[PDB]
Amino acid sequence: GIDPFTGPLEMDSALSVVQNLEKDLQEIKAAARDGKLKPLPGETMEKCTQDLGNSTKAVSSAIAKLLGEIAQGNENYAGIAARDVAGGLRSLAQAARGVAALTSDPAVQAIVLDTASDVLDKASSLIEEAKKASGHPGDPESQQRLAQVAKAVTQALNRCVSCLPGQR
Repeated sequence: GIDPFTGPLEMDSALSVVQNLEKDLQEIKAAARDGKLKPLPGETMEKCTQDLGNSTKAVSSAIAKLLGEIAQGNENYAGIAARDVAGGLRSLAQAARGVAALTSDPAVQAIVLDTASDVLDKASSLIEEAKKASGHPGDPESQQRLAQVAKAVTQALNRCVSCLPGQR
């Protein structure tokens, strides 16, 4: 017993963060549906959508760090990058939910949150796969699937910024 696998536990911890992120927006989904949200127009939609785009590019850079090399047993960057994605996903979700709160149209509100939720959804399995890959001294299949799910996160991000209300 007594396993010293306490090195790359950052990924599992990051998974928890993302799983808290989905449940964060879970409350927000119901809230937006009800008509709660945070409709404070202090942050203008231009800024929220701008931040959303930056958040997108941020975590897109973060996933590239996860898809870089392989974590064999213990690795620090693997954990740091797992923290970096989590931060980007928070920023993503926070900007998206702001957009929904600023708009009064009961359609785009759900769409902006849904896409953000789809991001973290795929990002979850991104971390899940990475968790498994960290226990593999260079696994072929794990990295193949990891790359696929990484891009799925990117697609969701790109879809979120696309579904933003800009119909003028």
